Amino acid sequence: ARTVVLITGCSSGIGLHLAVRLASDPSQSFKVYATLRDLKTQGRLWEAARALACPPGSLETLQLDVRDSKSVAAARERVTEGRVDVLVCNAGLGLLGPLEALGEDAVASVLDVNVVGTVRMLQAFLPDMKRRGSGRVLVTGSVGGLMGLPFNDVYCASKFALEGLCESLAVLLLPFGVHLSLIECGPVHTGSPEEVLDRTDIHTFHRFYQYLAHSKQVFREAAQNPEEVAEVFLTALRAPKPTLRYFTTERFLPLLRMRLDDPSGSNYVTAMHREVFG
Amino acid sequence: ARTVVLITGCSSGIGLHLAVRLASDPSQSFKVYATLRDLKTQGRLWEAARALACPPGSLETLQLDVRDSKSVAAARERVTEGRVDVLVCNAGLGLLGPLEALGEDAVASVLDVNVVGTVRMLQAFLPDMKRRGSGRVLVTGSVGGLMGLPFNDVYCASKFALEGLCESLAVLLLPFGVHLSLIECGPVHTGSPEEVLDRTDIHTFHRFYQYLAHSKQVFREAAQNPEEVAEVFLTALRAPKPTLRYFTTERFLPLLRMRLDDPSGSNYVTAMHREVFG
Ligand SMILES: C[C@]12CC[C@@H]3c4ccc(O)cc4CC[C@H]3[C@@H]1CCC2=O
Repeated sequence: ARTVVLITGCSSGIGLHLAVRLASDPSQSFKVYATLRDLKTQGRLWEAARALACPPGSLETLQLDVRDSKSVAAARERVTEGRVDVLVCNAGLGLLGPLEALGEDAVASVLDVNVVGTVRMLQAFLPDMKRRGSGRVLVTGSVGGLMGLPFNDVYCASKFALEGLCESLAVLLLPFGVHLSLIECGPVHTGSPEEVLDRTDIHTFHRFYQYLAHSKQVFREAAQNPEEVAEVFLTALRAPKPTLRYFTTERFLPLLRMRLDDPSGSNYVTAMHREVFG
Repeated sequence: ARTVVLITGCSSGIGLHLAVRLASDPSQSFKVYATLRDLKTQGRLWEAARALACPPGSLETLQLDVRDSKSVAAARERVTEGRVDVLVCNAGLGLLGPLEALGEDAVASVLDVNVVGTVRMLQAFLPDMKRRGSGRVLVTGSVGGLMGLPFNDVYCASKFALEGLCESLAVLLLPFGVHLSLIECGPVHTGSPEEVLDRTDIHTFHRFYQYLAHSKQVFREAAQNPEEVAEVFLTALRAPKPTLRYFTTERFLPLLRMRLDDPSGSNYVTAMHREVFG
């Protein structure tokens, strides 16, 4: 009997590639429920399933919208085996811009998806793992959940919020046989300017499109294959005593060293200001 | 007038005490706007103010509910000086419990008050500080924002979120002349047991009560007074170049240094499990 996997946010990126990576695994150990907010976006996932030739029955799609605890319950029930061995909380939104230019609705949505969404999935699925005494939870983490990034203020808030949610749980889950791990990802290959101008000062406006210039270049240098990222999830699954945190790259570990060296936080602020601007 | 300070969450606790501390300064250096979710609760604040003979016009109250961006904008407009020199984001909620046992709404309230509420203040008050080239922001933080605490998953999520919000902002804010600081509080003085078993499991139920007993005894030994913490906001207030973070206590700097040491997190997790579950 196979390892049942359920994964959120499989329409693209990490979730897509991780789902087909598990379904197509030559061992045929994995039964994957790939869940999508909107089933109409499932096309690239089935293209990829065939290109890696996932066996029939190895991959199924469910609608699961992490904003809606009813969508969550209903997908849980569509799990024919009636347990989950591996849960991957991958679903996530980004949000980029000067804080004062972000809509209130966009800010709340990011917290609701990235943070509350993950709470909803843990509330539906964690008890059964606890009762049974086994299960793996993997949560897609970010470099921005480790260190703040200018103009990603709310994104980082949500990603730090996961660090805090997951670390708290993990302390409780240490002796339960349920293993929670975060997978810390750097960049990965998967308002319009007058609204931005109206809602902010001239100097922030300049610094923002400066930041976008710098950001795009880092992304060209720095963005990983998502197959390579997916494989780290695999590494974590295979681990018999998995750590709370895995990292998909070492590129950002120097900065993380320095930031945690200095517990009043001002070293990090200068270095990152410098790295990003000039 | 003076140094204009606006403080949220001033009906009791840190906010009430910082408000009167500042209003009763013998230099009369400070004009304090103490804001309350509900002005009808302003009884205790004014009692304290008179107890310290705060001069007239040293202290004023406004209604400000950090869940309503319109409440926020109305209170901004009421600042007759048309500037704020020190903004104190202090409004905060706790949530204690096994995750699966907390209501969805309670969870979303905490994030909306603690995180989104603070975003709304930053959105409303930072623009004028940037354009003016000056300003301080002080934010009530927590050791629970720097290390995960069991059964406080959502509280911690909310406090880690503030870490990421403020750090991201600070990197941008360095050339603008606007300083952001978190005041890292430790603990601070101010369903039925079958419902818990019912919504949770047997291992969890045991851990929870073990936790309750354990943490009572940290509150007896460790809990600082609101006045002591208020005093650390003053240091930060005054500092010629304030750091990103200030600590109110030494006590948890060991448990914290085990976290920063092992980025994998396995050291911190085992430590805190032992420290808590004994
Ligand atoms: C978990 C804890 C008890 C509860 C404390 C607590 C409680 C409330 C709060 O707002 C912050 C904190 C921070 C420290 C926490 C302690 C660390 C060691 C311990 O046993």
